[PDB]
Amino acid sequence: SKTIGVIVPDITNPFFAQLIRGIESVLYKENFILILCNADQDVTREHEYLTELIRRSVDGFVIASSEISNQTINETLRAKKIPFIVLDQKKAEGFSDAVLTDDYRGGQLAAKHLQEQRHEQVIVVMPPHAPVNIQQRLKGFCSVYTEKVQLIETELSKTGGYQAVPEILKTESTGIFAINDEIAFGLYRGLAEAGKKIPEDYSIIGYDNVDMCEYVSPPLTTIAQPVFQLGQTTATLLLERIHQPAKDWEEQTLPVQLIERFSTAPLK
Amino acid sequence: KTIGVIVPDITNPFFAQLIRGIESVLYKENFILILCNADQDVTREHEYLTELIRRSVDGFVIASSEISNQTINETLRAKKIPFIVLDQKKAEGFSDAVLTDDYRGGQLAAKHLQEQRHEQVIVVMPPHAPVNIQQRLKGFCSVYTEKVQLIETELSKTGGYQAVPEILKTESTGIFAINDEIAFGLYRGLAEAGKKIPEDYSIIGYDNVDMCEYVSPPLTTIAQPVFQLGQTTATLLLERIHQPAKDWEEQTLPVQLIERFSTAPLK
Ligand SMILES: OC[C@H]1O[C@H](O)[C@H](O)[C@@H]1O
Ligand SMILES: OC[C@H]1O[C@H](O)[C@H](O)[C@@H]1O
Repeated sequence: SKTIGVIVPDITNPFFAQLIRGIESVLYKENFILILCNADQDVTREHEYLTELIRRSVDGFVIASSEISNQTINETLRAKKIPFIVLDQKKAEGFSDAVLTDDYRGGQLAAKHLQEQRHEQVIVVMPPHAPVNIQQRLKGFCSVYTEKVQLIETELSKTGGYQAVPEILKTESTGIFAINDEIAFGLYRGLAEAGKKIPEDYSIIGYDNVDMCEYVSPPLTTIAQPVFQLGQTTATLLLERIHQPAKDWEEQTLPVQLIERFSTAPLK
Repeated sequence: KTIGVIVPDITNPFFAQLIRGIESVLYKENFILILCNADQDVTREHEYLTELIRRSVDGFVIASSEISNQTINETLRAKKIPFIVLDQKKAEGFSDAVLTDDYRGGQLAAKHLQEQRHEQVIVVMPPHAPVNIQQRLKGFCSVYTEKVQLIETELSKTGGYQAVPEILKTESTGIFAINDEIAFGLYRGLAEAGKKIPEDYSIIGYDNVDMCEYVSPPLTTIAQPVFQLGQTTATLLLERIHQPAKDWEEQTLPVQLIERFSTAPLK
């Protein structure tokens, strides 16, 4: 059949849309078709569609969502010898292929940047019970930042960043690390409604470098993930297992970098 | 149970939300959704689209003009695989189709700029546009019957950005961006040139994607009911599946103006 199942958290976040293009770009060349499963549109309580999809007889699965459990994977895919690869919000056990990006180092770079701009009181805005990759950004951030950090939990979404703004306005913080660019966009909107300026009132740094970063005002300083390349590499490694099932388990980490734009400024 | 869905590209939030609408129906009925981003088949012969359209599925959703009627007739009709067309794929009589009112949308954008007192306006849009998009221009020009300039550019954020130098050379005051992505491009470019919205240019977009609420100023635009377009499309297809003799059904959905803060009366 030459079918690959792709399970992502959503397709509305430009991050996961570009992941899919990355994958599609590799699959097209080999006449594989992409079965799309974004978990957000499975509205059942116990992910009935996901559990039924993971049991289809496809040639391989890309798993980027933590909603597929290690137990499920063992009883369906390892038991049936259906190759798969994990990334992003799906944590690797270590007996599979996986492609990570360097979340820990990204958090370090974000911290280093706010320190270079002399911010001493900062907020990190992130979801509760965060996926491990996301948690690593906070961990990397706190590995090098030794001044006052406050955590605000909010939904991993534009509405989430928006709904965090009232709490931020009650604090003494001057710099904000938004754990993804969508949160940062939410911040922008909420801060604008409050008549607060960026970066004059708040310095903000995002994460991902989605295309919209250059179209918001001011352009958003962020940590770039190589998402197109993550999608290409992920598909490439999966098709390699499909063609030689017994190859060794491979786990690569792709690098990240700071993209400085106009959304931070030195504390004056 | 499989449905092939052919869209121009999923990186446009419009198409992401369409797919979400489709999925709200398909997932509950346990269908598999095969995605094809038509944009990414850059082969001379569109060999991937041919490969895909020849697959044995239960049905196709076709929102791309890159699948010709000939290809459909010879492949889908001849094999009795049901399908439905929408958006950039023009409907004929002998197929199901869900439209949105592109002509009226264009008229609504024009009426808004007219109410906002703009006399010299520009429309920013792609060359050889899909028919549904072309209709927006037709609608808009039904109202602005003179003093409309057309700037042709790619249907994307970078396209809108690229168009700003040409805009700056005109005396226009109001701009209709044929989609929100082009409008976001205009924002970036006009910021770079030191121009303000709406103080120097009033801008109206098209689609009402999520991001309209998060740009500065929030973008006035023509909303397409895109989730519901997704739902209705998937419903009509499954209806044809369980009743293949069904008369063809061709249902145009409504649009409307969402007024935010990217236009102002010309002073
Ligand atoms: O922006 C979406 C986030 O959730 C995912 O885990 C990605 O890494 C990305 O940062
Ligand atoms: O926004 C992408 C555009 O191309 C498509 O034709 C849609 O209708 C939308 O307006």
